[PDB]
Amino acid sequence: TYNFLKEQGDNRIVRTQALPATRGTVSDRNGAVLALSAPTEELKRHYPMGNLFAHVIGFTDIDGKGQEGLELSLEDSLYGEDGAEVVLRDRQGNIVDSLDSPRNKAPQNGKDIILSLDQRIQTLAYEELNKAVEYHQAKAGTVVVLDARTGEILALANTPAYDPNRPGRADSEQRRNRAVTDMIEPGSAIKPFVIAKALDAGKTDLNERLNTQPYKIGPSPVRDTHVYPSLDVRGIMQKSSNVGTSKLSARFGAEEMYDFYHELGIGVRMHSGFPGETAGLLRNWRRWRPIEQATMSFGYGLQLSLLQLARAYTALTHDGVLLPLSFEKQAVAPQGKRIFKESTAREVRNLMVSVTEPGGTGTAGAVDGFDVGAKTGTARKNKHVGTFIGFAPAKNPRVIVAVTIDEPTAHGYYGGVVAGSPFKKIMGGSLNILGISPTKPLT
Repeated sequence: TYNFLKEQGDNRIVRTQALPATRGTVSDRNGAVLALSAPTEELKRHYPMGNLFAHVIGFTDIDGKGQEGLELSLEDSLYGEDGAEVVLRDRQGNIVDSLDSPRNKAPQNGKDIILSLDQRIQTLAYEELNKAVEYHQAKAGTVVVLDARTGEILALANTPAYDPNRPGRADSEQRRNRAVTDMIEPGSAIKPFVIAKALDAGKTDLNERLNTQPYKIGPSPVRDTHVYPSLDVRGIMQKSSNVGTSKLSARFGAEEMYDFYHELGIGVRMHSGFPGETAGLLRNWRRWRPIEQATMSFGYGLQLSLLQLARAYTALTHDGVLLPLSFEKQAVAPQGKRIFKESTAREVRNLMVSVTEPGGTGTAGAVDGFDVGAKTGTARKNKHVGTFIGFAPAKNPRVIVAVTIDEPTAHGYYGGVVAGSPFKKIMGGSLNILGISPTKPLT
């Protein structure tokens, strides 16, 4: 009797055998392989580049289902469809016959994805980030680099990280994708937008001189670090004047300001495609006092993730049009949402260059051969969080770099010193990597 016609016994056992799909591969924008599957001694996931892209890509569970990062969120297109076949086997595991069955199915492999991220920029961001964190004895740190013209993410790293090839020994603090999951107070980093809105609506202009003496809203004082009797809009930007900023904001009602912050993306989920997105914090305007509106104008009382912060800056770099962010490689810039006039964005960019020049509050982030528009700040959580964010070449921007250092312990606290050195190295490096020439003679 032919073996397939027989009753089963100890040595002929009907068995449905899985034919596993192979999971899609993840590559960087130039083709470098970041994630792939190999047959195991079932498939196994390999991350050839180790902890470099840990938080972005995330990892997979023992059954090859996405568990964190883009492995989780792209799980549907990445997994494929396992196949199967019915076989007779012997008690030693040898396939003895292949049986006809409507259950015999070929596997469908997963879709490959090409990220927008650039291994060279990721490496530079990764290196400079850890140098800063280790030097300042900080708790943690985050970097985001964007294409100022397309919204494509070029790099995104956080420290501490973990090896995604060995995710089972990774701490909760290690696994957290801070750029995406963590709310911060922007502090001075919001001021450019307040100024731009005032300019865009015509509530101020480039000639107006504001009285910027410290004042009080009821009992609560509003003051700068130094007394400046009067500043124009350029000086308000340059000196990072709380007084000037809150006065310009106070020329708008609470609802108008709220709708503005909201349309920049504050208080809602980005829906970027990453899992674990924070919604941030924007309190309903109906609950606002004048003091709260004013403190928001200099970046307290409202919160967003560093990735939200960096995205807001696309309104400034992409000629007043706010872009959605991309983790996948784009052929062209996506349609955005117009927020400012092109005319307004150009002048505000011009103003921000003054922050990084001798008279400004963030000279630590100046880059040889380039005009850099930037803001810098430090918010309390004592324990602090230093931020530095900016773009270059300021007239025709190409890159946005955002950096936060969390609880620096040694060699300062201020974000300009602390988050300013890595910002400068990462920005300079990135401009070099992208082959952008200097616009002014090098020192």
